[PDB]
Amino acid sequence: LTPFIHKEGERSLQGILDNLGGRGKKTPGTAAGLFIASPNTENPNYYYTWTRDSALTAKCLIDLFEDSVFPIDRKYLETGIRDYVSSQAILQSVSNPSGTLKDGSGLGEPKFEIDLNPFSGAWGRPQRDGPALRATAMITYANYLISHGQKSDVSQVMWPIIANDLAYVGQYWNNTGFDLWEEVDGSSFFTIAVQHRALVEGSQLAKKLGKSCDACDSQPPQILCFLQSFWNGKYITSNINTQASRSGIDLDSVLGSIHTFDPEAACDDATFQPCSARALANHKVYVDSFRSIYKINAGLAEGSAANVGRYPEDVYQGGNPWYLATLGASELLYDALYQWDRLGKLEVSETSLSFFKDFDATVKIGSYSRNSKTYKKLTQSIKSYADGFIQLVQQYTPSNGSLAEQYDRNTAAPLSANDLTWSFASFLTATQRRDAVVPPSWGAKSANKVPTTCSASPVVGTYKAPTATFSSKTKCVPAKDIVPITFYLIENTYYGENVFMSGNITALGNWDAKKGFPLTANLYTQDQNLWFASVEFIPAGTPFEYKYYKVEPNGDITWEKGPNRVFVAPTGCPVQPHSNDVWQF
Amino acid sequence: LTPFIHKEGERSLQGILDNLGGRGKKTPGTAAGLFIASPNTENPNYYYTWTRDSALTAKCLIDLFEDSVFPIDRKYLETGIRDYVSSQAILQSVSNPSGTLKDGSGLGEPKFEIDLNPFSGAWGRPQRDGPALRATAMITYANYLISHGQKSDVSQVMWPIIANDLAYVGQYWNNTGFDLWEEVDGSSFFTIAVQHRALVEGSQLAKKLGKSCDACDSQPPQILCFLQSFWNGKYITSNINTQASRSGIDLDSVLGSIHTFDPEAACDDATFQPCSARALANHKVYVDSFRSIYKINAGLAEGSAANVGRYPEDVYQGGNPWYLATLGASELLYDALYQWDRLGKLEVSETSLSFFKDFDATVKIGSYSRNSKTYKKLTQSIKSYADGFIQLVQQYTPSNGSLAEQYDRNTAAPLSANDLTWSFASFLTATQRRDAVVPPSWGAKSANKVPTTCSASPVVGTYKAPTATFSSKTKCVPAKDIVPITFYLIENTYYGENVFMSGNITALGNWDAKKGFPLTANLYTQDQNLWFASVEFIPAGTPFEYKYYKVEPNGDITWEKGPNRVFVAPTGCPVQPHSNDVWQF
Amino acid sequence: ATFSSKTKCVPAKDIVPITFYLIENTYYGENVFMSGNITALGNWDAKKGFPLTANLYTQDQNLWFASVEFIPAGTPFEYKYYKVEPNGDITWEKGPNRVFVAPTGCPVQPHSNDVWQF
Ligand SMILES: *[C@@H]1O[C@H](CO)[C@@H](O[C@@H]2O[C@H](CO)[C@@H](O[C@@H]3O[C@H](CO)[C@@H](O)[C@H](O)[C@@H]3O)[C@H](O)[C@H]2NC(C)=O)[C@H](O)[C@H]1NC(C)=O
Ligand SMILES: *[C@@H]1O[C@H](CO)[C@@H](O[C@@H]2O[C@H](CO)[C@@H](O[C@@H]3O[C@H](CO)[C@@H](O)[C@H](O)[C@@H]3O)[C@H](O)[C@H]2NC(C)=O)[C@H](O)[C@H]1NC(C)=O
Ligand SMILES: *[C@@H]1O[C@H](CO)[C@@H](O[C@@H]2O[C@H](CO)[C@@H](O)[C@H](O)[C@H]2NC(C)=O)[C@H](O)[C@H]1NC(C)=O
Ligand SMILES: *[C@@H]1O[C@H](CO)[C@@H](O[C@@H]2O[C@H](CO)[C@@H](O)[C@H](O)[C@H]2NC(C)=O)[C@H](O)[C@H]1NC(C)=O
Ligand SMILES: *[C@@H]1O[C@H](CO)[C@@H](O)[C@H](O)[C@H]1NC(C)=O
Ligand SMILES: *[C@@H]1O[C@H](CO)[C@@H](O)[C@H](O)[C@H]1NC(C)=O
Ligand SMILES: *[C@@H]1O[C@H](CO)[C@@H](O)[C@H](O)[C@H]1NC(C)=O
Repeated sequence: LTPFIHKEGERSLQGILDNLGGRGKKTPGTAAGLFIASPNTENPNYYYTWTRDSALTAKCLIDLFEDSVFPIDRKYLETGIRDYVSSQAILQSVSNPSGTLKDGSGLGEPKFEIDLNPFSGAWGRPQRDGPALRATAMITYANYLISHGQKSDVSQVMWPIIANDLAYVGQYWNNTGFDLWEEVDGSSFFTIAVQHRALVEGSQLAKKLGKSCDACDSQPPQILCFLQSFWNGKYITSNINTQASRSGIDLDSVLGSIHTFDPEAACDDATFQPCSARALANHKVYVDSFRSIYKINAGLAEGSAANVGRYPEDVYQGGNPWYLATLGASELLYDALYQWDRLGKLEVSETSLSFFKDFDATVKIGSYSRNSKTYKKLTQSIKSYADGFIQLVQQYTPSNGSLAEQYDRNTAAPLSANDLTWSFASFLTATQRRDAVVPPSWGAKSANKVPTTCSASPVVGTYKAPTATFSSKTKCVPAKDIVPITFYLIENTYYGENVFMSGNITALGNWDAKKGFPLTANLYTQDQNLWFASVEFIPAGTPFEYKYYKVEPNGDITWEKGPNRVFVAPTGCPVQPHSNDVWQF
Repeated sequence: LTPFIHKEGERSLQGILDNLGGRGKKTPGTAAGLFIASPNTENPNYYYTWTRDSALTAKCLIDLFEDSVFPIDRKYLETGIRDYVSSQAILQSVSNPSGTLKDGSGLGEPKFEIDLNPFSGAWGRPQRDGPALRATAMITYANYLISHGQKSDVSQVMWPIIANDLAYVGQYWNNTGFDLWEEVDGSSFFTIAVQHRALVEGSQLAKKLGKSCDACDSQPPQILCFLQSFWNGKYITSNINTQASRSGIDLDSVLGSIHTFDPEAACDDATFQPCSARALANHKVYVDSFRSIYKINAGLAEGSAANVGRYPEDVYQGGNPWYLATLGASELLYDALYQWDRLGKLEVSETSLSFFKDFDATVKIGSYSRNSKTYKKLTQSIKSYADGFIQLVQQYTPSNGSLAEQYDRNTAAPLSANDLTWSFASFLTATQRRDAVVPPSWGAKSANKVPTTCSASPVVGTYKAPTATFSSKTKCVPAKDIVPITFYLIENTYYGENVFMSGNITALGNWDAKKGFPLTANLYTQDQNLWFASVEFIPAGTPFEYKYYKVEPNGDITWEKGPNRVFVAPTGCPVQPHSNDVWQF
Repeated sequence: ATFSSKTKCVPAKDIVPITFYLIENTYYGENVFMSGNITALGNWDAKKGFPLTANLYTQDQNLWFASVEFIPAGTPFEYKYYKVEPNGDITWEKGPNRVFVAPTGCPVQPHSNDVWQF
């Protein structure tokens, strides 16, 4: 495995930087510090920035920057991290279909346009994990800055951003939202778990800076209390509080543990540590659910690595293995191995008995120290099993090293979005854990006491527009075919009227009222009769004419009066191009 | 030292049992399970039961009962503990000058009569440490019962009592009250520290029983936050929130650490563990404050044990060494020694530097493992220093083994109350720690995280009269000279009128209006115009006549009309003898 | 903050008011006084002792206080607290007499924070 991990590891770091706005070669017109999810523009279109993908990848690069094996430009990496932080200052102020910064709701928006404008269309919103992952990425870089004498930089630029995200989590954790696959509307294990961690970490940074974080003081025990409801007795039910019906067997559960891994923590069931009996039992159930149903898993018995997906009921693009799933499966095992090595022992219990019997059919319930025959046999066997997952990825990685979103359940051909940022991140992170490189401890050993009774009392936050940003020389790879522009219109309507825009270019339908671009009413209110559209497929420099109309509920087309409006799409590095318009009578 | 610890240790266990109502030979007319503070009846009169003395002594006997060296009747000890628990069920319902059970306020009353009646006179009330110490004693016996299959006994008899005390602490911790010496009205280190511990322990028992304790969930971090205000930078200021002015150097601070000692905890400054730099620095300051001022400390230099008192400004009975102070001084050191031995190391820091320089003038700041030359030198020297305190007690213990409250600053003669229950308890507890016998861990390692900001939000409790009690064969040592009777009177008055009672026996003044017994107005209200008196020096069986009168604000004596009222003091084992009276017109 | 000035004061002579603050829990009808060995404190005559006010006595702080005014600058004195019980009895605090020395020159809020001696 060793040469392939070196080769694909260099390739994976390159794949991340290529997708980072500023200098990334595959990000034309993207603002500095914004990660694209993939350079795919069509079938599917992933040429946007997601708060989740971007925060998980930032965490990956920050850990890399302070600890790792192959050639690395530290200066280039720190500038990218700084540009990431600056870009997020700006996005926190953007009003969007989830809401505004004023009351916090805007912060739960899943994705944005590459030029810092909001996305207008319908989507699985809100996704409440986002602020939590971003605070965790940011606190991690902040603790590095404090260590190297730059504490004034942390309090001036970084604390204003982190305080908004911590406040969001303190206020909204006990509301439903969409899961990380953007499909199921309810309460998600992964989301609650990362929310719990983010607040605990906020507390620690707040004390280093001499600041308050009331949310960080009051909420963590009650978030932990709720997180216990996901354990069903046999595995982790991934979504609850929902009308949805699937089994709940889902990678979501494995990712929750992976991304709340604490190297200094014991095998704690309360916080679901990777070496905990709950996480191991869930691992077996998760993996086994794919053995039967993918043709490329034929003959791969219990005790052997298999190719795994999001959830067994999945039909998205056929319902296939995901590279980040197969890699995540290994990473949970590598985390477990590290913890047992640190502790000097492992425990086999009733809950974990089936997991361990896949490596030793003989095994009995008991405690086993580092010296013992069972400890050696189980750990050496679990190690080979974990490597087996990386071996399957090796069989199915193309010669050019590209990691797509998916590989095919029947043929293993790569498919869906190419060069998925999070796929590359997932490779580095799994292979780091195999080599015993682990991130800073988040303090799980002091955030594991479950209350006597669950009783939720979230706190309303105070939110303030960030103002300061880091100084950087980064500009952007010039814009080409995609320059998203946002059009804001004031127009009072009656129930059943819908507002559209038309114009003399392809993205506006070339004056065909059947092909006009719809405006959303998500921010229409008695206080501001507002409609808006974000039109994306407009090349840099395009001059165009446009005009608003309504589709009346009888089918009639009612055009605004007056002359056509004119606009010129910018060139180079566009920042929130838009027009504020009032209906022409 | 060894023979004296065996001899005085047997004597001390005997001294405790002698003072325990039920079978204790020095407790005539005292109800089963009530500890008297001392058999002294005059100069001073300590023939009452205090919630503090009784709870600290119960903790001592419970620890003894599950772990200790000399002859011990375990059956006799368990019955006494059971009788203690039952007696406290009854007392929680007694209305008194601090208030009623209905709103919790009654629970802060410092002392009661030996026959379960309230004490009527003015006193340093409330003392808010009481409920906390009783809950801690009780939870400790409860965890023993659960271990030996008697969990239904814990939930039926014990939880109702403990829930009232935990609720009291959750509601009233952020109010002022009198300190443990019954003098200073403010906020006391000892009181906050034991309040913090009691709630943490309640949480653990509540989960074992499947019960709620909302107070135990919400309050501990904010109690811990407030406890940080007692550290002044050099020592622990014993009382704050007060008009009082003393230095704040006081045994109170040492007792706070001793009685929140956790053998499984590290040298934590946040919870002031005995081996913490804060507790050691305070130890030196506390001890040094007495070296100059007591004549019996002449020539006892730094590095040698000295005789110590309550606080350096003390004038009570002359202001003298207390046996429990001298012993407490040693116990803090023995606790420190145990913790360093468990951890494998000790640390010398700037805060602790003066403490350690008394045993090694050379010592430098650093960390020192068990193997090192400094660790051996410091620990062997600290050990001899601690023993030096027990050696001074040996010089000043009488041949009959009696431990009074005090011994004289000039002559070392024993004085004030003889056979102080808490003095005997303090001997067992210090000598146990010397022999490395330690109590169950209370979980300080999971209750040491200080919030980002202090912001108090106590919760209003729900209080319910306990009903169930343990079955016992214990009765009492028959009543002799002291049978306290309570007289409750309904009588409406105008401002300046005071109610008294007179009668034909010595305790009622033999019909002399100058010598009548005053009734208190502490429970007089627009809703119940109530006055009451608890008259104590009435021998068993006494028949008497009595009559109420007022001293008018002009000096006139106004007698109630009608015939004299008649009463007969009971014999044997009196339970709350009293009369409910209405003014005779 | 205050303004900077060179002003001091005309030195004190016959009137140096001192405030005595005492913590002491009582029952209804008890009044606290102070006595001592100078004229303003009544020369140990319990009929002539100085009364303390209960205006700031509360369940939260059992506080009594007196401001005694006709005490010349520099006077050294002994004092002791007592209660007049509602039956007329005089109950003295125990322990030694407390000692104080009235300041000279320009006194700023001379006072004593005291706790009843048992
Ligand atoms: C907001 O927080 C509260 C309190 O943690 C959450 O309420 C709890 O939700 C869980 C899961 O639905 C409930 O558990 C269920 O209880 C039923 C009935 O006993 C049982 O049959 C199920 O198997 C499951 O255990 C739990 O009772 C409930 N606790 C309460 C109300 O105190 C709530 O779900 C959270 N909501 C969101 C949107 O975050
Ligand atoms: C009830 O709980 C609150 C909150 O813990 C307590 O308030 C805090 O009291 C302390 C001690 O008096 C205050 O500290 C002091 O602050 C001043 C001014 O900055 C400083 O000069 C002193 O040396 C000392 O540090 C602290 O500020 C205060 N915190 C608040 C109000 O948030 C309160 O004392 C508790 N009361 C009782 C009766 O338990
Ligand atoms: C690297 O290899 C990948 C996978 O083989 C290539 O991606 C495919 O490119 C072909 C070209 O016609 C398309 O038909 C497929 O749809 C692509 N797959 C996916 C998942 O998008 C990729 O083109 C190669 N990269 C370079 C730079 O040559
Ligand atoms: C045990 O010894 C103590 C102390 O010497 C005795 O207590 C003293 O008794 C004398 C007897 O007249 C009194 O003057 C003292 O006031 C007592 N001291 C105190 C502190 O109370 C005690 O009497 C002896 N006990 C027995 C049972 O003989
Ligand atoms: C669309 O309108 C713009 C602005 O009037 C004009 O310059 C441009 O040539 C037009 N483009 C077409 C017809 O494609
Ligand atoms: C006091 O009164 C009682 C009841 O009338 C009477 O029996 C008793 O002898 C009297 N005691 C005296 C005068 O000591
Ligand atoms: C009063 O007491 C003080 C202090 O003890 C003493 O110095 C002074 O002489 C006394 N004054 C009298 C008796 O006038």
